[PDB]
Amino acid sequence: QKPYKETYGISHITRHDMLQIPEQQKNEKYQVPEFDSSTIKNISSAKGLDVWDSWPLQNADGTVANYHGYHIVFALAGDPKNADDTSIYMFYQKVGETSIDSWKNAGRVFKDSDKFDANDSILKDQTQEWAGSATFTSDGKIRLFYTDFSGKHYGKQTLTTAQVNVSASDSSLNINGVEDYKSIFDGDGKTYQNVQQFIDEGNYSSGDNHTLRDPHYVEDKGHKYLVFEANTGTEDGYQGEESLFNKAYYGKSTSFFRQESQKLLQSDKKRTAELANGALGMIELNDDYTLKKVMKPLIASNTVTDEIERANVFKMNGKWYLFTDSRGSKMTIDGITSNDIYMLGYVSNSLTGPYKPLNKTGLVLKMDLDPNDVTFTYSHFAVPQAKGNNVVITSYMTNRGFYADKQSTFAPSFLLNIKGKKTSVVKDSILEQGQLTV
Ligand SMILES: [Ca+2]
Repeated sequence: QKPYKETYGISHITRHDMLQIPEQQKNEKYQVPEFDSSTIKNISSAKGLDVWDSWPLQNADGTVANYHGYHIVFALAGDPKNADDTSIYMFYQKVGETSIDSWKNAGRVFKDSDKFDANDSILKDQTQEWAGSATFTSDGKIRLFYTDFSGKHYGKQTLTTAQVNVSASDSSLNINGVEDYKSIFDGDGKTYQNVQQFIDEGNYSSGDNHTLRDPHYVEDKGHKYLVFEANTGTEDGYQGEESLFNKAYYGKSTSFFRQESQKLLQSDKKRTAELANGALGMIELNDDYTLKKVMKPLIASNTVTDEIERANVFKMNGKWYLFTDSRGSKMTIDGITSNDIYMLGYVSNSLTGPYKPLNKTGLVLKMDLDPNDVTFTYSHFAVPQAKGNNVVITSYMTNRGFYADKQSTFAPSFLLNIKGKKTSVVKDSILEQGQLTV
């Protein structure tokens, strides 16, 4: 098995960069704040739902949109005891308020019938609704993007869109229904793994982790795009035993490649590394939001992990920043443990690449999963702001231990300072639960 070097023209999360993280993450500038349990309330208008991954309605540039005098937050919600109830709800608050009680609930985006009424064959097998993005179009529409999950068909994941038709009521917002409800993309095998490859390899029993979800909408130069979590296909850098010999996945030096590769090949994470081919992918959309072009991934994570979630990208102060959430338990880097959860981050002069790691390693946030902690935040997401050097970091917060009258809720947002290729958690920047702008 001969060593080689092949980048496929895309950026890579290398083992050398990741191996720096266990020592770097000890610094407070990279650590998600800790929120005392006494400061936290349920989203009252959720009426007892557990509210998880959320994303705001954004203008094309990523900033928060103003719809009819309201901010809009879509969120996955349901109950921890029944995953197939997991569904997208549309919350909203009138611009200018930050209190958590100001968040109103317009209910589920979709009726159970909507997937059946839609001229779409993949929507028929949907069993859960997973995360995505939403944009306030020039026509004044609410254009939603999310993940079609099919528990029936081997966990297929499909990038899906729909326009959410909404009325205003002087008092409130109300969902009238959806249209242009359709599938967009589900992998092509050669650039992005698809469920067929997953099935052909032995579905779940292979240990592989097939992802294709969390589309994030972004425009640039009158082009519409979706950046999303995925896995590499056969013609980028695909998974397999051979992938551990591509030097591009290691970085640094050929000296380092030999040292790391041999140790990896004897590590008990060897197999996990061979199957690890996570990717932040990209496709161009036509003006009707249908597939126009499958573009090469913005970055891949071969041998490092199979799962880089919640792709996020936006232009800010002249540079493009790219973020993804990732679990330490699913990584194969020595020093990175199951107690650690991350937001990684990269920067580029153009939306389409090439991307270099922020803070020299890609580390932006590390959230600790110790037990003696009562609360935990998850699914961190950077929300760009109109002016300034700070982005708002939203997340959802859960509590250690069960309470019949406490659910997953909006975490207190905080600020992340972004300057050039360096980021820093702003100390004393705690906002209200779910606050989007500062
Ligand atoms: Ca894989």
